[PDB]
Amino acid sequence: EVSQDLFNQFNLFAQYSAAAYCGKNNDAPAGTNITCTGNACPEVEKADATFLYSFEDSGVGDVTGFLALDNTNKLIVLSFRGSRSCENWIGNLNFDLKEINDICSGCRGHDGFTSSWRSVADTLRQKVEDAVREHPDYRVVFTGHSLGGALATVAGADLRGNGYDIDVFSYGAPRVGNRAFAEFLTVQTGGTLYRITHTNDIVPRLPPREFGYSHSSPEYWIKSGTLVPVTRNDIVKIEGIDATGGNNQPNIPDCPAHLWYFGLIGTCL
Ligand SMILES: *[C@@H]1O[C@H](CO)[C@@H](O)[C@H](O)[C@H]1NC(C)=O
Repeated sequence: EVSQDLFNQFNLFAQYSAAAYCGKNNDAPAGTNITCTGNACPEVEKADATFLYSFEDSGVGDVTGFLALDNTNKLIVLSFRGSRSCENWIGNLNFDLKEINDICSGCRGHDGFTSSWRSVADTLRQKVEDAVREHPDYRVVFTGHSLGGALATVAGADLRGNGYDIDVFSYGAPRVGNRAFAEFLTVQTGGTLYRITHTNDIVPRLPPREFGYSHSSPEYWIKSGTLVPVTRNDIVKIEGIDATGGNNQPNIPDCPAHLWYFGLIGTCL
């Protein structure tokens, strides 16, 4: 179980994550209102949420998403688009672990995710920082589904410690680095990581532990099924680095489970 307040936040940032897949939300003019095709992001649409910056195939890593200003909720939200792909990104991106000592000593991270973030980090840092200066009472939140949640995690770990908090909400994110990095993400000051998983979603089970990857603690495990509305009683907090009580169980994994985090995610055209 989680509190109604935390539940509301999880639901909201799931929809900010879903919104990053809508193609119109990656080429939107600054200052325009954020909307989604169909029913992908009603909690976002119902807010005074507008684009600060919308980006597509940005940097050598081709990162896609948006930066939003939400006056209703007093948020600055950086949302990274993930992928439709359950498995193929294992074959298509470099899962070698690269040194990231500039983030944390002895830390290593996925080459692809880290390289991709690095290619856009200066530009996105400056935009986030400008927004913070204009709205110092607003909360900075980085979010994303799947590979987007991995990017949000790396980005948050990198940009914390510069005078404003960064919270991260990830949905169905893969592991992002080694045990040192997982430990760092468990204790890092300057914001909170909320790492959310669903039932037997395959993506948070990748890359394998035996590729040298570990998950940070804790985990917020959604136990309700695919296409089942989530209640606060359906979310279990699982403690421990590489804990096995939640998503990380030795049973058959699933791809459809990856697409249901409070509502459909990865399906907005
Ligand atoms: C954007 O949404 C606000 C309400 O949140 C509304 O006042 C405004 O007219 C909308 N803009 C456009 C161009 O429709």
